[PDB]
Amino acid sequence: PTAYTPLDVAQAYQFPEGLDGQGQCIAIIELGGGYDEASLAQYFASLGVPAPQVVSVSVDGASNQPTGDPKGPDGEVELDIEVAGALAPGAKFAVYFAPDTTAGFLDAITTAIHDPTLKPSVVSISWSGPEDSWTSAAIAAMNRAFLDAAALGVTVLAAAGDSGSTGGEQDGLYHVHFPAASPYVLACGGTRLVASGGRIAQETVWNDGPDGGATGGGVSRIFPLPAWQEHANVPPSANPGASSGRGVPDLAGNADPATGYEVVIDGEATVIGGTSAVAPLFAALVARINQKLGKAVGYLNPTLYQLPADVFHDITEGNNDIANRAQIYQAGPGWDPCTGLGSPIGVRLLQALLPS
Amino acid sequence: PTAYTPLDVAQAYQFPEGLDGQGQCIAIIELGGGYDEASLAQYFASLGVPAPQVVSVSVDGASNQPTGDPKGPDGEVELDIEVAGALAPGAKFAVYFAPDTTAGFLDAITTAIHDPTLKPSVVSISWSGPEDSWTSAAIAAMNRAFLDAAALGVTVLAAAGDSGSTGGEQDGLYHVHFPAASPYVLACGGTRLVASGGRIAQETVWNDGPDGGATGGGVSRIFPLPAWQEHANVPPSANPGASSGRGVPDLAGNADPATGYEVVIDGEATVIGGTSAVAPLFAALVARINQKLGKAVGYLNPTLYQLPADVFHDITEGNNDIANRAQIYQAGPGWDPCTGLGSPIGVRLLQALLPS
Ligand SMILES: [Zn+2]
Ligand SMILES: [Zn+2]
Ligand SMILES: [Zn+2]
Ligand SMILES: [Zn+2]
Ligand SMILES: [Zn+2]
Ligand SMILES: [Zn+2]
Ligand SMILES: [Zn+2]
Ligand SMILES: [Zn+2]
Ligand SMILES: [Zn+2]
Ligand SMILES: [Zn+2]
Repeated sequence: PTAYTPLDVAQAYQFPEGLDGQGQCIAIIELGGGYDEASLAQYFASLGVPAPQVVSVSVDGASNQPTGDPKGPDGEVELDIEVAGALAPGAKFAVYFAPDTTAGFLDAITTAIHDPTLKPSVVSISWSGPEDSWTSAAIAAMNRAFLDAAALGVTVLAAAGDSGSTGGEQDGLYHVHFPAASPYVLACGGTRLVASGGRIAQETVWNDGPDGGATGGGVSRIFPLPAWQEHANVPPSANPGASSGRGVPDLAGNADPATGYEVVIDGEATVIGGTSAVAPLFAALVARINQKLGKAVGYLNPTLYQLPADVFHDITEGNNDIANRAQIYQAGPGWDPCTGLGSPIGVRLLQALLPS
Repeated sequence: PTAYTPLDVAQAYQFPEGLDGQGQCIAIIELGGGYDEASLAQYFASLGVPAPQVVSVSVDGASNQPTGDPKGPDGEVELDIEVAGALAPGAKFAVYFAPDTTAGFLDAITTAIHDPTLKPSVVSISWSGPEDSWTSAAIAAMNRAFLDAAALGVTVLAAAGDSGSTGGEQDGLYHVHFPAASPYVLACGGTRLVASGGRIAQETVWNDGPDGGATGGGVSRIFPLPAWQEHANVPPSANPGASSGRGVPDLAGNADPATGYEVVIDGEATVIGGTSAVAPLFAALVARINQKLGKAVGYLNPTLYQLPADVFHDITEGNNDIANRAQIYQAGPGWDPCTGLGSPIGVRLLQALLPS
C-alpha cells in the first residue's frame, strides 16, 4: 500500500550511481496513443531531474496523437518516458509511433534499430499477446528483426504480460506472450516490491488474482530451450505433452499497482503498475551501464544466465496462477517461470560486465 | 488488504478436518481485561459455529472485568476466545484472570496446569516482554512452571512479540521476548498471509516497520541452545559477543493487521493482527490434534524439530528488522529467527503425530 517514485525503485534495485545514460539513445515502440509534453516537463521538474530530450518519429503515417482519453492510449506513452527518463535523464528518447498492426509493429522496430541519426542502443517494447495468437509469418518476421537487433548491438526489452500463466487465453491451458517468448528479447516479469530506504524488505511474485492481474511467464511452445538456458532448471511446459521450450521471463521487477509507480498521466498524478512499467525501468539500467562501459551491451540474455547468482535478487515466493488453484507456475530457488533470474542488482551487474 | 476469518486462515494452514477439539480444554492466561459474552455469542453465530463453553476462573482476586474501553484490555480477551473458539468450538475454554504482576502471572499458570476440574491440555499466553527485563527470580520460577506443565502433558503456546528483533528495547541491541524464549514453550512468530481459497498464494515475514510492528524473534541470551535445536541452523546472537542461545520462534502464523482476522470487539466488528492472534490459532490446532490422538501431545518442541520439512510451509522471504537497515534477523531456507520452522500444515502435522 506504499507507492514509489522510479528513483525509489532504482535505489532498491541498486542502480549504478553517478550515471544517467548520457550519450545513449532509448527507443520506445508505440502502437497507438501519444504524450503531452507539458505533463512531462511538469513530472520531471517535480522529481528534481533534468528533462530528457524526447523526439517523435512517424512510422507508416502514424503520429504523436493524444486527445485526452481518461484511460487507455496516453497511459502507455507517458509512462515509459517518465519511468525511463527519471532514471536515465541523460539519455535521448526516440518514440516510434506506428499503426496498431503487425506491419506497423514490424516497421517501427526495423526503423528503430536501423535509425541512422538517432541510433538507439536500447529498445523498449510493451505491446504483447499470446504467442500462439500470432501468425506463423509474423512470428518469423518479428523474431528475425530481434535477431537483427542483436547483431546490431541493440538490447531489446519486452514486457511478459499482465495476465498470469494463462496469458488471457481461456482454452484451459497456459500461454506465454510474444515478443517476450523470443530468445532474442530480454523478457521482463513482474513482482510486488516492499522496500524502505534503498533496501529490499521483501519481494514476491506479482499476483493480484483472480481479478487484478498477475505477471506473465511460463514455457514457450514455439521456441526451443536456448543453449544459454540449459543450466537454468527450466521445466517442461505445464500443458499436456510437456516438451522443452524457451523459459519466460528472464528478469523481473516491481509491477504491482498497490506498490506501483507515482506518475503523471494527462496532467494528473496517479499510481500504476504492470509489466509494461518494468521494461522501461530496466531500459534505463541498460542505458546507465552502456554509459560506463563505453559501448552497448547489446544482446544480454546469454551473459545474464552465466553470471553469479548474487548478481540478482532471487524471488522464491509466490505463483503465476491467477486462479490460485494448480498454482502454476511457482517461483523458487534460482530461475523460475514467474520472475526468471529475479530482480537485478545494478551495481553487481555492472561489476560483472566490466572488463577483468 | 484482504482480511480473513479464522476459518479462512485455518483452511490455508490446512487444519485437520472433521475435528473441533471436542473433549479438550484450553486455558487462556489473562493479566487484565475481560469479555462481554453477548458479543461472543453474536460472533460465533455469524460464523455458523456452535458457541463453545467459556468459564471464568478468578486468580488472586482478579475477575472477568470489562468496562467498555475503546481499545486495550477487552481486545486481549475477546480475541483469543473468538479465534480459538471458531476453530475449536468443541473445546472448553478456561480463562484465568490474574493481576498484572509476576506473582499474578505465575499463580494463574500454576493454577491452570494443576486445575483438577477443568484440566487444560493446552495453555495460550499472549503477555510478553524482553527476556532481560525480567528479574532472575521470575525467570527461574516462570521457567519452572513451564517445565512443570511439560511433565504434566500440557502444551504451552506464547506469542513472540510485535516489535521486531529489537523487542522494544532502544539500547541499540537485539532482544527476544519471554516467556517465548523459554525452551518449554511453543513460541509463535508472525507472518503476512496471502491466501485465496484454501491455498497459500504467498506467505512472508510480518514487518510493518518502521511504525506498525513486526514479528519478534532472534537468539536468547538467557537460555542455551537446546539439544533439539542443534540441527536447526540457529545462528549465534547478532549482539556483540554472539554466543549460542535458544532460537525464537518455533512456529509462525498470520499476524499482519492488513491481512488480519475479522473479529468482534466490544459489540463492533473490526480487523486485528499481532503475534497474540497466533497463539490461540495454534492452540486450536493442538486441541484438534489431541482429539484425534486421544491423548494430549504435551511438550511438542523436540518432536517438531525432528519432523520432515514438508510438514511446514517454510517462510524464506522478509526480515525482522523494523528499521530495515541491518536487516536482522533474516528469513531463509529452513529454520530462521523470524518465523522458526514456518507455518504448520495441519493435516501433515497430524499424519506425522499418528502412530506408525
Ligand atoms: Zn538489419
Ligand atoms: Zn491456447
Ligand atoms: Zn498485489
Ligand atoms: Zn512459500
Ligand atoms: Zn527464483
Ligand atoms: Zn506441578
Ligand atoms: Zn538490552
Ligand atoms: Zn504488513
Ligand atoms: Zn528476498
Ligand atoms: Zn524459513
